[PDB]
Amino acid sequence: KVFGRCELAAAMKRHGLDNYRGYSLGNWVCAAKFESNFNTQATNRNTDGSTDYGILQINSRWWCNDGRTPGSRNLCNIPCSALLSSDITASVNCAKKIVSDGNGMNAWVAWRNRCKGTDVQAWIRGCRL
Ligand SMILES: [Cl-]
Ligand SMILES: [Cl-]
Ligand SMILES: [Cl-]
Ligand SMILES: [Cl-]
Ligand SMILES: [Cl-]
Ligand SMILES: [Cl-]
Ligand SMILES: [Cl-]
Ligand SMILES: [Cl-]
Ligand code: NA
Repeated sequence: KVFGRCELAAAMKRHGLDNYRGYSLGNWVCAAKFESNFNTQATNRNTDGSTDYGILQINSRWWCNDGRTPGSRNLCNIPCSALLSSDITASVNCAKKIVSDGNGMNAWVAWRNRCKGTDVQAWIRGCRL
C-alpha cells in the first residue's frame, strides 16, 4: 500500500506514535516519506547484506528475521515480511522499540539527514487529526 500523507499520519496517531519518546507526529511522517515514500512494500538491500523493510525501513541486522542476514538478531521478534503489511501495526511496534534503544530517531539515517531540525510539522499540515 502507498499511503497518503494525512492517511499515514492518522494511522501513526491511532497506533500511538505521536509524541512517542518525545517525537512529534511530523517527525514520524517525515521519516516515512524519506525512508519508503509512504510505500509499505518498500525493501532496500544494504551493503552489509542486511535489508531494510517497510514504511519505516526497519533493518534485518537487529530488528527482524529474514533468514538471510548472518549474525543478525530479531529484537522485535517478527519476520521482516510482517513489516510489509498494509497494516502498519508491526512496523509501529518495532519502531517504538528502536526509538527507545538510546539514539532516538537518529537510528533512521534519512531522519537525521533529511528531517531532523526541519519544519516537520509541515508533514501533518492540513490533516484532519
Ligand atoms: Cl507527500
Ligand atoms: Cl509535528
Ligand atoms: Cl538471518
Ligand atoms: Cl536472497
Ligand atoms: Cl533476537
Ligand atoms: Cl521469522
Ligand atoms: Cl495501519
Ligand atoms: Cl531522544
Ligand atoms: Na535479523
